[PDB]
Amino acid sequence: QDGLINVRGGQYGRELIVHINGKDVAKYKIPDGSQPEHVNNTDAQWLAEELAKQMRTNLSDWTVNVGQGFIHVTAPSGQQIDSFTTKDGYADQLINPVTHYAQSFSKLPPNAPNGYMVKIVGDASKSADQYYVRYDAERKVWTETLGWN
Amino acid sequence: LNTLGDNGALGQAPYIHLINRDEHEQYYAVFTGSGIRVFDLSGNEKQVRYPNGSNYIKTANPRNDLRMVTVADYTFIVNRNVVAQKNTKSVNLPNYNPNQDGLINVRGGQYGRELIVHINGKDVAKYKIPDGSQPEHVNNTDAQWLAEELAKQMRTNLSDWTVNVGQGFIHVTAPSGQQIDSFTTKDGYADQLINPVTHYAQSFSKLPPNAPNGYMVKIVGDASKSADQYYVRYDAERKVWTETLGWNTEDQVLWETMPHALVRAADGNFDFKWLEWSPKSCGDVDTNPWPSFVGSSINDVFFFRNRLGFLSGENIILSRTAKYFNFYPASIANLSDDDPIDVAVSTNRIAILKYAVPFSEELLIWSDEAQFVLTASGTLTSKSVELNLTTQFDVQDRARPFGIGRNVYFASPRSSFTSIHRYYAVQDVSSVKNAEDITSHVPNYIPNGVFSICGSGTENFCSVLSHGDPSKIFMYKFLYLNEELRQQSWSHWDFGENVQVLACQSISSDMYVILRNEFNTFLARISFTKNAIDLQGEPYRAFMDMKIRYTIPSGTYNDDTFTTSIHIPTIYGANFGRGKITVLEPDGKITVFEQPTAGWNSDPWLRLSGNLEGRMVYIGFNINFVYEFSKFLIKQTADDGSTST
Amino acid sequence: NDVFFFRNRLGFLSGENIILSRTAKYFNFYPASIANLSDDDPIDVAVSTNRIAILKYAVPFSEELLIWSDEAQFVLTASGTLTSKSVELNLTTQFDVQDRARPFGIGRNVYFASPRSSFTSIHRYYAVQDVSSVKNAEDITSHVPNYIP
Repeated sequence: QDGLINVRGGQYGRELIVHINGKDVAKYKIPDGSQPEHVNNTDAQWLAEELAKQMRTNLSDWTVNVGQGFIHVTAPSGQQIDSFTTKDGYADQLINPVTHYAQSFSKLPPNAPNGYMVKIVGDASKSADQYYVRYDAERKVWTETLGWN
Repeated sequence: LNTLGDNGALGQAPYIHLINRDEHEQYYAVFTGSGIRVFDLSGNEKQVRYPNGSNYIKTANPRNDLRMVTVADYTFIVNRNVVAQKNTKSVNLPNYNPNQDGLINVRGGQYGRELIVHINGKDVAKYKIPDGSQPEHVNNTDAQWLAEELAKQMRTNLSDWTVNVGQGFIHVTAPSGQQIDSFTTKDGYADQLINPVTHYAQSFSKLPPNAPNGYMVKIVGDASKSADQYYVRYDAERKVWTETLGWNTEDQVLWETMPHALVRAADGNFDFKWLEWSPKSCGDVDTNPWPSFVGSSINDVFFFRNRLGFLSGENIILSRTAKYFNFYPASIANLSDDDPIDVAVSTNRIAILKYAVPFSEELLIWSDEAQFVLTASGTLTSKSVELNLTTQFDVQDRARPFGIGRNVYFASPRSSFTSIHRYYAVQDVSSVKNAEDITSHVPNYIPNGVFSICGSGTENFCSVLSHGDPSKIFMYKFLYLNEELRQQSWSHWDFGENVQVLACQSISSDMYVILRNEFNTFLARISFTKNAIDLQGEPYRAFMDMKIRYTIPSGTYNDDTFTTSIHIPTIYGANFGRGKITVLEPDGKITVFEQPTAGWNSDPWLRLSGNLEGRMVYIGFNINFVYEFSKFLIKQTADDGSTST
Repeated sequence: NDVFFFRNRLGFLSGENIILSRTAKYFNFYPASIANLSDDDPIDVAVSTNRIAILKYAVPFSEELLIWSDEAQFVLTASGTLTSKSVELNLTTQFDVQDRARPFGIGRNVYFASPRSSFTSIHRYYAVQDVSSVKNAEDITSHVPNYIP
């Protein structure tokens, strides 16, 4: 139903693309860097806002919220996210898609909406049992919690 | 109690097991060699359904080939003749070529670096990144632009191949006929820009960040931890790597070749089904081998340390902890104490394991010629499990050893007569067990063919059923005072010459017996009651066999002959062959009927003088009590209890 | 069927299972964490025999905890510290026990009833001298079998 889009920053000449449900809902080409003002367009928050407004126009009834270094995109009650990919051209350092599943605790998004629930799968390095973590916005920590449903 | 059917109702040599869950869940499951007939202890046939067929229970010798283990949750049925087989049809990725597919990670680019990909001896794509002089040269260093630029060159060079651009990677797929033989990429930046990704990775940290949905990678290992090679699969919609079963790997066994279960349904009837055995979920045939029972026959089913256990050949096959139907590890990457245990009994002689006997805070695995104690040093794991030969006593495999109190009774057949032994723990020694022949003074008493050993703890007896003399129930009466056998009484019970005893089990001093004469099969109960009559209104507890309470119906009395003739099959629902018949009236009048020369079946009538219509009577067969004294000779004892004549 | 205490845990007897709570937390029958395994985690294991064994009573006897069924007696131990892995249920004896009357311990002995068809036998459960770990039950009503209805 819900997903996150971390925005760690930008690099010159990199095309920021987010792909949802078979469509490229938002595409932004970062300026080449010739002009001095091009360093203003590499700011993560500016990129997050720029990608969000394109997503809002493409996804009419969806809910798109810009957080601290991330984009919170929520499908309406009827719909859901079926395909969720982001392309940045910088080996996922600029933007990466965040689902409700993470490989490990270190792979959790640095910032998330309050109460965001992530299932930790495991790195297949220790005898592992999958568990759940919830983000505390006012505490800025991830705490193990009961699973959903 | 009831008549179960005709003489052949339960087959020639049925295997009969008592299911005793609660006060209202008492049943016999009779395995006749062609099906299961279930009777409650009142004698009412329940229905046994076969959703998955009855081929598992079809055998010539149910006693030799079928074993029944009942616990609170399940009733397992194992056929000792059926060989467990693996499901060769169920293959994960049935025809998988690791060299068929490949990936090309594109993490970015750097100025002045020549991107080269080399496939099958040819440079299928070559791109020189611009030197960086022009401002737009930073557009040519984008990974997706680089991924697309190489892909179109790959498509032109590799005409029939499939080249797809993913998120930071290039997915190149060979056609069905072809495959990737040489797969190298050159970027000139220490593999930071592009690196080739095959279906093998050194470790988990070396997995590609993004892959197509379901991409399968085998993890070899960093040679830093004791490592077992495992497989991972990428979930595109979840963006995680999960351990999975290897490619070209068979995961399931044929459930029809595996032990079955008998389950009571809601309607009070029973269903004979297979069990849903969990398949292999990780590894391959090498890392996750088939259990030892595969290709062999399971001889026994048991439970130890919250695991399900099998006895197959010389091996003990324990399931995963708390998961009875799973005989495979949860993970191959990591070793868990919960992993299933598959070890063979380790002796210098042939030892096929037939029974698992829980005895004296230990689990004992019994073979024909040897007994083993299944122990573990510390917690029971695959490494910790130990099978130590404790004793070497011959044990008959038809009759499961029977435990009463501190003792386990088993049969050891000889050439002509069966020796019954008591398995016990020696008092002084910490870990020495012993078997004592309790039939040493009667070695030629119980004929060979012992198929049932039973008894009652409350009544302090052990009963042996042998097919050498089917008419007899051999009774071992014992008493224990201060760790001493104060009573050792061997005798037998007889119910008729043509009568055969198929099963007899005790439930708190009530002994429910299945008997079979030459016409019918019966259910009957022996109760060790002190001063209680058996049937309502009886003048006294009459000592008769096949004792029944009968109200004489109308029309039986014939005034032309002045006799009330009752019809024995009307009374019992069954015919009889021989034996004196006694009719007991409530006032105490007894009329005895001798056998007709042809038998009771030829003339199944009891002619009682006068009109007895509407009167309740008590019919039974006279019990022939025999006791022969030993010769009245002078008996002396020594300082000890040893006797002399 | 029964409530008992063992190694600072609350215990239940249900069917053929022993359900021990979390250590020092009697009303918690769930692990504190799924990400990590703790020795304090609750223990839920079944008695492992080839015969039906419904557990009715938990009898503390002779430096051990005895789990009593209608037809068998089990010694609840652990190899080392009592954890989920180390817990063992070992059949020590097979004596018929009435489930209406809880076994009564006096001194070194435990007394219990075993009903017969018409009169009840009372037995004394005790430890044998020579053997390290063999327990026994002796009928103290052997000379009066038809005395207690």
